[PDB]
Amino acid sequence: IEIPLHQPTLFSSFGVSPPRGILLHGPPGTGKTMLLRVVANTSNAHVLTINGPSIVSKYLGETEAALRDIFNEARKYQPSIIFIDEIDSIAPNRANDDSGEVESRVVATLLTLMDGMGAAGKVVVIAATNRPNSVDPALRRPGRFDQEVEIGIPDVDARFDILTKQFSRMSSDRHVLDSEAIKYIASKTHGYVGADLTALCRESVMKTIQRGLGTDANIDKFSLKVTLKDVESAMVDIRPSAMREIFLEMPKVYWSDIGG
Amino acid sequence: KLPAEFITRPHPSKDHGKETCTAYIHPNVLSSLEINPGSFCTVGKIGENGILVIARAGDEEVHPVNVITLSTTIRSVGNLILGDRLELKKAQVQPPYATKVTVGSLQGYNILECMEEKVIQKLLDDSGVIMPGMIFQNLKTKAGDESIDVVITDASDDSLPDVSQLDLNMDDMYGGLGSTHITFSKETQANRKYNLPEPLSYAAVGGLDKEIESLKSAIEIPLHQPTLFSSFGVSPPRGILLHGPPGTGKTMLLRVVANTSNAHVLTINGPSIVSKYLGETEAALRDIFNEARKYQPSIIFIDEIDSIAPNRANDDSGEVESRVVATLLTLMDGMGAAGKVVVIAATNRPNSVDPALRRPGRFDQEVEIGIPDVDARFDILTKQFSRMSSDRHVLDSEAIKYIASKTHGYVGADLTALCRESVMKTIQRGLGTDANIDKFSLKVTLKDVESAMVDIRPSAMREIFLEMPKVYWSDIGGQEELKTKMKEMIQLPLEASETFARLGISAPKGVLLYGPPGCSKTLTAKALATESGINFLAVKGPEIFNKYVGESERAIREIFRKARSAAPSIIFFDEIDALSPDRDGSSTSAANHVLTSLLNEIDGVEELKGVVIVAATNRPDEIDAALLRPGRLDRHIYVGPPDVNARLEILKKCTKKFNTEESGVDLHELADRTEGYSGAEVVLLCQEAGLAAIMEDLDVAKVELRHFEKAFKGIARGITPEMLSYYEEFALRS
Amino acid sequence: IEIPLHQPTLFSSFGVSPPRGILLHGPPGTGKTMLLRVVANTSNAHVLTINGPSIVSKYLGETEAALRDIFNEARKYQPSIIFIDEIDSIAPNRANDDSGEVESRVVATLLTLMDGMGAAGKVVVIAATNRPNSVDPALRRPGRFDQEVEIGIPDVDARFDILTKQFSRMSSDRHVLDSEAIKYIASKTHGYVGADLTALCRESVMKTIQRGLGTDANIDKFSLKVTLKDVESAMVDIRPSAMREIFLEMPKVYWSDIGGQEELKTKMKEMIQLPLEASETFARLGISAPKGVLLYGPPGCSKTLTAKALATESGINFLAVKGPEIFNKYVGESERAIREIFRKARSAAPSIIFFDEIDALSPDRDGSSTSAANHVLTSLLNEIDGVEELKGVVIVAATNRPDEIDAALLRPGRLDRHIYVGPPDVNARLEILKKCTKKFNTEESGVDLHELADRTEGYSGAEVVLLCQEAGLAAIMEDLDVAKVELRHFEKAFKGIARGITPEMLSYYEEFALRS
Ligand SMILES: Nc1ncnc2c1ncn2[C@@H]1O[C@H](COP(=O)(O)OP(=O)(O)O)[C@@H](O)[C@H]1O
Ligand SMILES: Nc1ncnc2c1ncn2[C@@H]1O[C@H](COP(=O)(O)OP(=O)(O)O)[C@@H](O)[C@H]1O
Repeated sequence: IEIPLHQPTLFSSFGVSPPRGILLHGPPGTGKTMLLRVVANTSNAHVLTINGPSIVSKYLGETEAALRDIFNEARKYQPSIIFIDEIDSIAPNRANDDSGEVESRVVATLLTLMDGMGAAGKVVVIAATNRPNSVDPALRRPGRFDQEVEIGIPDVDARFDILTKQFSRMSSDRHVLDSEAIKYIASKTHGYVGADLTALCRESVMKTIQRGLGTDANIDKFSLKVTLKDVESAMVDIRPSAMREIFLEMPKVYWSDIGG
Repeated sequence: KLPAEFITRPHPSKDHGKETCTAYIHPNVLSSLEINPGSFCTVGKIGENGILVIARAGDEEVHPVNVITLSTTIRSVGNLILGDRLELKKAQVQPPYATKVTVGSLQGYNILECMEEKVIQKLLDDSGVIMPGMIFQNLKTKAGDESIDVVITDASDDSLPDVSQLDLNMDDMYGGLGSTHITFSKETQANRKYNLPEPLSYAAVGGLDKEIESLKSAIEIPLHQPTLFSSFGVSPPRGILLHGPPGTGKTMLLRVVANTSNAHVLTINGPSIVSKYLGETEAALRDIFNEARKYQPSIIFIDEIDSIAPNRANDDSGEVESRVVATLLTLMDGMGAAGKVVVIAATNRPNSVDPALRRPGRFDQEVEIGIPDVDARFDILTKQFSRMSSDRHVLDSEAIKYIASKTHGYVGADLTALCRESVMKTIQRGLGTDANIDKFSLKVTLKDVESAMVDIRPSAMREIFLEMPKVYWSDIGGQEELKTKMKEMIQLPLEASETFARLGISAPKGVLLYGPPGCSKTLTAKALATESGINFLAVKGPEIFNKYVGESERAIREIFRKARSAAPSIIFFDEIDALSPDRDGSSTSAANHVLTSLLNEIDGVEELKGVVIVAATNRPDEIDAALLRPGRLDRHIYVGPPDVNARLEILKKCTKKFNTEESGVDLHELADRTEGYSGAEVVLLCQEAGLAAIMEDLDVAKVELRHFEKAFKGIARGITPEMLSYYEEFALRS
Repeated sequence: IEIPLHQPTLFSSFGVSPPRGILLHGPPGTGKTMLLRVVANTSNAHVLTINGPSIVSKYLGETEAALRDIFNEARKYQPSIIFIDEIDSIAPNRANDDSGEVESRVVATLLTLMDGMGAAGKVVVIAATNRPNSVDPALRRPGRFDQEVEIGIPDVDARFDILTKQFSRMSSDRHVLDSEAIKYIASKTHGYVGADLTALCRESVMKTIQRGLGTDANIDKFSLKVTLKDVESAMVDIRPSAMREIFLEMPKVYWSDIGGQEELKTKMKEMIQLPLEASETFARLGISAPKGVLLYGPPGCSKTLTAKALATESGINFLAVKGPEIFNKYVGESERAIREIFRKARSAAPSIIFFDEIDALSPDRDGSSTSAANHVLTSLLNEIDGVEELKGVVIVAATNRPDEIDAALLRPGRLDRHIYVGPPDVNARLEILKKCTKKFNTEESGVDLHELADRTEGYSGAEVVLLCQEAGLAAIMEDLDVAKVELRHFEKAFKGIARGITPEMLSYYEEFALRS
């Protein structure tokens, strides 16, 4: 996001032209829009976002006119950011189904608009999809969308870091928990996704609320705070759903445990 | 009236006139814009703010409202091809003045001095002058004829509004028949900081020549010399199909041929013409046809015609379907008698195209655009790098050839993407390492290119035909008998087709290779593709197999027609003992259908004298006796295990990295002990010995004999006399 | 087309009324549009043509009103002719596809309008379709379109005629082509449609233009004109479209080419001479014709090119249909193809239908086969002699393995004749070797063509041809072109090649012949 925008003259000196596409893909809980929000909040450049189905209209030319208008508006302001969410639904695979209406017409017009806005400029288009297979292979071409980044499920290290950052928001004043308990929870959490970790946090907060209520008749929440037991209850009653995975991060084991 | 968009038109009568600010607009349009004609006008071309502010004049009511004339100079500067829609808007405020003004003298060595004779007066005598970009004809200046064009990019004028597309300037002269502090300075090309559109030229396209001259002829014959063809009375063709794998630059070729052609060009946006009521599309297409025919020279482009005109039997969705196909074929068939009109259709796959379109009456001309070869990729790389210039990269010819040799499965778009992400990698390696150092010194190297190819992840690996890597006879270790025989059966066809025709012998066009699966079969196939240098199509056994019934039939038909239409060549099968065995393996009906189709292709009511069919098998008796019929696949080569000489040569080649003198190996005792092994076995033994040597004390300059002998203990022979006797008895019975 | 228009009263006097619908069908590019255009040009009476899909509109009543107005205009002017283009698209099959909207409703209104538009009048309706099968059966009923015109792919004579006519339009000034070149082109172009020939001529002119521009540097195009050099590359790069067809005709091959046994030749000559000049004798006697001859023998020769020899000698159109090519992935497509070929054979005068192989479709019990093969075999059995008996056509079957034909097909009354057609004898092999060595010089080589045949007894005719081919290759690989092939090369090739035929299969064939 920084190379093609912050220094457009340096890249245009080569004349190879900068890429005009960033692809975010992976399973849910990968912080796709979160990344979109982060860059938009951080970068002072103008940002444009689409609502998805709201742009979709029954008329044949209304979508084309809206896309042209938003692209011309982005080109008018030199610092511009383009947001394209649920691109897979917006641009379904041509071979998978010939649904019609919102179909290859909009794909062709959008690729034409993002292929020739100018010589160098500074324009970036970010597309987020749930699955790259369902994405139209015309979209998944090196001519238009050569640059992609892969986002996967967090590992033991990454999952532990996410849990620690989430807890660090409530802070010690809210709860008391050592790093050993956090590491144990991260090791226990294997098939969960990024959103699943926040689901566990909310379920633990719930379980704490009802336990405190039914135990001490609406006592102050600060005394009970957050402990382990409600966390394990949340893991038991959370019904994990992202267990299926192409690759499995089996818990590690050292040579000390090895008998051979 | 209320005209929203206008179509460009070349300025006629040449001469001088005004030549920069003609703008022969209808007086009604002049009054509708609420601006006096004696002022600036603007042309849009669907966007591109600034809108190309150019002064305006009036016509003689002959010029219709739809078309507008704005001179070939501005047409080229704005890269305005014919048929595009131009928007009219109000004029912009007058720019202050011009500062430097500098000529470039393109496609020339400059330093003309005497030949100049005050070109400044001729250049600046014209009104308008959109400072950064003009081109002019050489005209008639003194003696020495020839032609030159100038580049007027260089300037040092600053304009507050950046909305203007090309920030035009004003003029102030002092002379008859002195600028601002001279104008002649250097022969620089178009400046990059202006970000002006680049006019496509044929020098950018590489590796596509052999059919580009045919395309040039097929476009030039009707549009430029139609009287000669009309005198014959066979009527001029109107349609040419371009097809091939994606990423071959079909659209770029169409754009460059449109830019080079000075006649009217018409293009469509693709499927967006599709609308409701089933009448708007018909009205639009008939309007496009009427516009193309109204002006005597015209060219029509059709893009992704497969989506517009899918196969009728394939799908029956409705709406825009075979009805529009019928109306367009009727329009094209009887649009004119002689005329000068050509329609070009671009499709990703010809099979999906409606067979009605693929008819001699409409699209009798077919152009094959395949993946670039080694030579084409070499030229494509040299071409981008030559344009790239050595000021931004340091890589010699051998590095380019080495990269091109490594790149096999890529396509034209893949190379450009690889270069772009190589630039990305170079920028990253500069910034993140040297903390924002000057990028001029580091520039482009080989390591970043190699890493870029490692991380490119190409998506064009699956191909119907594969260009298997070449290898010269020096690296080949084998028996002289098989090499001489193969040289004989490749020398007979190419330089003895006429002898066969005179004598009636023709060619067997069938050679069967059977042997041990250790080595020599594919190695002999390689020598044959490098040595002769003739077209080679590597076809593997399991890869033609498809789960869908009939897809393999289409694949084999396509490869056979490609071989037939791609000059004399050789067809090699890596493993033929997979499709052949059906009675023993109880194969499905698909295998039997494939066998029957290939038999009918090789020796059914047809003869393929140009191409030679060769096959390699591991188990020869499993091939059905129908294939082993006289007249087809008659040649048989034992090509068994390599002899002592071939194994010795292979060992010497593999040991070249190590030092034999320090180790003391005589390169003869090792070969004497290594008799029952194969070439692949010898290579594996050498690799294991090298691994054992390098795991002792890290890097070693030689491999020891003890390591080789330990590898000899640690490996199995892998060959059994029973299968050798099986091969021998198959040879005897044949 | 002349009997309803010029003389309507003569036909109406009978009271049966003249037909109004003429159907033109055939492969694409045959020239149905040419017939439409030429009848439009040569006729001085009013005609009406349709725009096809243009009449089709969103409104259901708009098409009906347009058709009614067209018919009213046609009937108002007493001499009228109706032209229909692509009737299949306008009138698809109800059974195949229920598209809806603009569909067989228009078929019903069209048939209603055209059944009682007039009593005598002078009106004829010409409809051209690409494929007759897709046309709905309502239009394909003798009530409206009983008269049909079949326009198949041009044969060698028709191709020669069109090339002679095609060249005349270009004229001798534009191209120097003689009769021999035209005949050679017609012989080479076997499976080509009429459109393909004109396209080949046009791109031959194109190749001439490129050659002239490349070589002569923009010389006058009339000097180079048209020769056979560009025509060769024309056949090379024409990219034909009529390769897949069931009307493949082998090139004519005379008796001198085939060296075989006189007994088999006499037998097949008698078999072909019985029907053509003894149909009346069969009718008087009631014997009729066996209409079935079985060709079983070793996978050598004399059982496949004998069909070509028969076609050349008799001068009768033959149906050279390969075995495996009738098999199709789609279920029932083979039945459609075989029924179409039977209809064409019946419609194309008394002819002879030859099968390249039958040992693949026939086996259903000995080897595992799909139900489609059994259905096709049952259909063939019902067609050959089941309830329906065909007189003019004669069916001959050639097989490479005899036991694969089931007893249901091998039933008395059909395919009764059996021919051993074994390996060629001494005289046949000697004649084949003499023909093969005709190009070479036997006197210089010193061979008498008799000892070679004496040594070459266990081989076949095709085996002998391959032996001569490889012997010539061995003769020429030494010093390029040679004027003769030596005996040493002959004997070296004799070591190099093997017959590949075992006595066990000959004994099996003899055993099968004994039981028949
Ligand atoms: N020096 C080498 N380096 C890398 N690959 C090689 C080398 N020599 C041969 N090969 C590969 O090994 C293969 C040998 O095939 P081969 O075993 O002869 O086929 P078959 O099993 O049918 O006999 C060839 O396809 C070739 O690509
Ligand atoms: N003397 C000859 N010269 C050239 N070709 C021949 C000669 N004799 C036979 N042939 C060819 O050999 C083929 C023999 O076919 P055959 O192998 O009997 O069919 P199948 O494989 O069904 O048994 C014929 O198609 C014929 O064209």
